[PDB]
Amino acid sequence: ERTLVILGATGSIGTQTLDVLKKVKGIRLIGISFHSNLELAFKIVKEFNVKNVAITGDVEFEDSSINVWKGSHSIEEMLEALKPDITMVAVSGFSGLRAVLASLEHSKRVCLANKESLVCGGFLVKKKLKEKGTELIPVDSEHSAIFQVMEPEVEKVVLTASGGALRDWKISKIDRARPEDVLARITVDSATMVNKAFEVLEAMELFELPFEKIEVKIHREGLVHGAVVLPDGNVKMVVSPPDMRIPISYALFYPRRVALEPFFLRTISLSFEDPDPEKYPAFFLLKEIKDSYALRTAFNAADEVAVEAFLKGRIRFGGIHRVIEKTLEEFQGYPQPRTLDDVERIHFEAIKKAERVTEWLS
Amino acid sequence: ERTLVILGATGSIGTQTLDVLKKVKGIRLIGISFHSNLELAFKIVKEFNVKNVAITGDVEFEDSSINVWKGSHSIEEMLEALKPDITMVAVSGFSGLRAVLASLEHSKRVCLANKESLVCGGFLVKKKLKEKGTELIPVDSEHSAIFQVMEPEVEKVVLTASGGALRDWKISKIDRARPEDVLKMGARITVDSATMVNKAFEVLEAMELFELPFEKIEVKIHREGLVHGAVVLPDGNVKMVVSPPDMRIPISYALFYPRRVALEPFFLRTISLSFEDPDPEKYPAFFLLKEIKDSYALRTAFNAADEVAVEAFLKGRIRFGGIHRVIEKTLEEFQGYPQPRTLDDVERIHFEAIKKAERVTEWLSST
Ligand SMILES: NC(=O)C1=CN([C@@H]2O[C@H](COP(=O)(O)OP(=O)(O)OC[C@H]3O[C@@H](n4cnc5c(N)ncnc54)[C@H](OP(=O)(O)O)[C@@H]3O)[C@@H](O)[C@H]2O)C=CC1
Ligand SMILES: NC(=O)C1=CN([C@@H]2O[C@H](COP(=O)(O)OP(=O)(O)OC[C@H]3O[C@@H](n4cnc5c(N)ncnc54)[C@H](OP(=O)(O)O)[C@@H]3O)[C@@H](O)[C@H]2O)C=CC1
Ligand SMILES: [Mg+2]
Ligand SMILES: [Mg+2]
Repeated sequence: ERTLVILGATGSIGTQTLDVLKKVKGIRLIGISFHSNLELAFKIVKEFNVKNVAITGDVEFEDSSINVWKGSHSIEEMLEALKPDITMVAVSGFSGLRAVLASLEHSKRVCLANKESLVCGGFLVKKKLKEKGTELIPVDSEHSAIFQVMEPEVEKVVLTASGGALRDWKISKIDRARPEDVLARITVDSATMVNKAFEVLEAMELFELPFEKIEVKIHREGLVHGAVVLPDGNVKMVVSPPDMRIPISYALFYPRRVALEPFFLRTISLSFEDPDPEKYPAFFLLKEIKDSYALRTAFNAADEVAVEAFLKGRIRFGGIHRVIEKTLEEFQGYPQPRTLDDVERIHFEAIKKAERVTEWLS
Repeated sequence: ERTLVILGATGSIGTQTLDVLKKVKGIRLIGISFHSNLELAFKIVKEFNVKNVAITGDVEFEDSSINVWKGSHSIEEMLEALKPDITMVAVSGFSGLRAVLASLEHSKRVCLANKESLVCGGFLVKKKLKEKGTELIPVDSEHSAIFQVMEPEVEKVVLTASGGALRDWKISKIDRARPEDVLKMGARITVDSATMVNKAFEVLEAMELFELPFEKIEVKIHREGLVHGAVVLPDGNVKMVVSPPDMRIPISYALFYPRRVALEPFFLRTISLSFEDPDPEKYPAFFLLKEIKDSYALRTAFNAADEVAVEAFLKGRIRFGGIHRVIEKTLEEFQGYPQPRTLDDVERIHFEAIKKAERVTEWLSST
């Protein structure tokens, strides 16, 4: 009954969304976008009988049987043509900002699983949300949890974090870590807690929260996905298994609850500790960058470069936060971006500077 | 500004409500009821400058400075005169059923802190509710918690229980326990927590308040007493409400809803949360729920038998294990009773059950 477009269908969230569609009825998939993974894309288009494809990268997809949009405006033009009830925005990276803006324009509901859009261009997304009235539901497990318990008056919003792959390591050994010791961008971002820094900025945008009302706790066990501390002593917490199909399903079928597998209650350990500034320096850059979309966009651009460089073996793990920090210095005093073009300009300039810094660090 | 009547103002919930009104602005207390505690009633009247009082016991209240109602209809009379924005119904015992019904007739919101009204006459309350459209918000901390996270497609509604004073006791030792074992909240509530009859009442109240089938309710013993309620969703999500064990929290919530009052925020630390199924051998009276849930006759007799048995325990007439036996045997005498249809039908069952439970209690007391 409800029509769906999945942007970034070939990624993790994209394929987990497909899995949900196999498990629950009522949504018809009518289009996808994907970047370069044609082998998986072909498999999707075959299994789901998808007649509309937007290609965002540099590959071919002939098929006279299906409509194929191609180029820098493929997502936007596909969406205009299809006017889906629901768009799952699961594109990775900075291209997520235009993907989200276009989905808000042409869709009745947007399921948001791209972080860059809010980190770099949250003001643009909020402006478009207000103009269009489109429903927006976060897919991120922590924002999904908060969405389910949020109210207008809160003391604090608590986001939880694993602490990443090196949460147990000594401060002294972390600097030297290799991909082998860490392992995927998301995986590296969890280890530096840059992913958690993105989530704080996203929560500020989604829930109109001041920076001061957000708390991050390392939560070893992975059960509590968010909590809301209220003025009266009450705390509303959300617990679930750590499976992204849960918040995917919630954003897709809201206000209905999909029957998956209930989390029946048993005795549990719930630990909450403050992140160590000496272990997670890039995370603690939040206070420096929060008020500036120029700084936030530069923060994201430098992290993209540094993670890629870390993965390629050009720098050690300790080099990530240093690339970010050094790149941010070069954007101090930048005026607040006002348009999409301003944001895209900062982004590309930040990528250039971060690469220069990465070269120095080796 | 909102006007408030507190029915049962001299009791535990009553005084905790008064404490909230001292800490928080926006609600004016214009009327109280009390049963017999004149000392406390007069000092409430003096400290809150209350001009309106209903007496429900056979007591004298000398005052020309203020309006005083007396006799069997004093609550209904005062409420009809005052028409408060909010009535807190904190009367103890069976007379809460009449009180809640009169409160729904003359208030815009009822804050419900009386269990007998829903246990015994929930069908009567639900009918009056849809007639008037009055708001009813539960004050009980478990129901308050569930109220905060409830949604139509819950898989399970989870109520938590301390397990009460004898929770760590061997089953053989439980039968012979004495008041001193249970009492070292209030006396009745403490016993009911020990037998888990208080939880049986809360399950029945949850079914009424939230329109849940009995099969959708689970009760877990929760040693830490941090989680006050949870809902399990069909998708894997579970929404839990945590707070300090302070009744002022849910009292404030019900009075001020949709506003949250600033009290003391609970900040998160490392916690263990335990959830265990109650042992039917340890809490026999709690597991009578499946037998009584569909009958307001059996639920009224359940409540009445409990009232008699708890008092008899506290008076030293029977040991702790005699409480569930008084309840079980009294219920046996009401097997097959027809479903009550009116307030009057309910009150008749209550009276019969009290008298029948008294006889059983004698029997068990004589051994
Ligand atoms: N993974 C998770 O558990 C979570 C992810 N998110 C957010 O979701 C977003 C995507 O996550 P994830 O699914 O893991 O990422 P993946 O890399 O696993 O997949 C993302 C998709 O985006 C496509 N893509 C890549 N580059 C571009 C581009 N330049 N333009 C348009 N599309 C492109 C990829 O295509 P292809 O494979 O063909 O090259 C793929 O289809 C991120 O912002 C992430 O932070 C949020 C919460 C949880
Ligand atoms: N206490 C708690 O923590 C909780 C209590 N509840 C429920 O709230 C209700 C009352 O609670 P609680 O305040 O603790 O009880 P209390 O015994 O502390 O107070 C009961 C109040 O009702 C009055 N009263 C006594 N008998 C009668 C009667 N026959 N007719 C009219 N009024 C009478 C009493 O007046 P007086 O003092 O003059 O005799 C007193 O003001 C009960 O249903 C209880 O289960 C629910 C959740 C939590
Ligand atoms: Mg997350
Ligand atoms: Mg309770």
